[PDB]
Amino acid sequence: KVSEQLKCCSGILKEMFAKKHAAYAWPFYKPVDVEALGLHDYCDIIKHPMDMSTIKSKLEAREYRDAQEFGADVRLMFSNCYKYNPPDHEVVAMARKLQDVFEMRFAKMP
Ligand SMILES: COC(=O)C[C@@H]1N=C(c2ccc(Cl)cc2)c2c(sc(C)c2C)-n2c(C)nnc21
Ligand SMILES: COC(=O)C[C@@H]1N=C(c2ccc(Cl)cc2)c2c(sc(C)c2C)-n2c(C)nnc21
Repeated sequence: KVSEQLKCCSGILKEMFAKKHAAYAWPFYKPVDVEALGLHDYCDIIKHPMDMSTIKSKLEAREYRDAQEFGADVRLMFSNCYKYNPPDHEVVAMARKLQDVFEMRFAKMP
């Protein structure tokens, strides 16, 4: 039950990494590099950074006890982007497009 849930979660994350979504998913592939992006206050505003590669590692290390915990990290990733950035910036529009994909697949899980 939990194992099939987490298998479905791996499938959702794999789709989020797929080329068909790459035009808007790519900023979320890896942890935010605050030095390269010059975001001097990012760590003060965002207490719990999250990204898709971290979620992938946590799935492989069986860190999620159920699909709810997986979904919470995905939504944390998007919420961090909404919290840090102006609402009409491009990276927020990209986050919203990727979140459309996530929310649809996540809702249709068994
Ligand atoms: C200069 O960076 C910023 O102003 C914020 C940064 N913007 C961006 C960003 C992403 C795409 C565009 Cl077109 C413009 C800015 C960003 C990431 S991660 C990453 C590799 C990038 C390039 N990001 C996330 C996730 N949340 N905020 C950002
Ligand atoms: C001149 O800068 C602005 O108008 C706003 C600034 N835009 C941006 C910004 C980021 C990405 C793009 Cl494509 C356009 C503007 C910005 C940051 S931090 C940072 C290093 C940059 C380049 N930012 C954040 C976070 N919130 N607002 C901004």
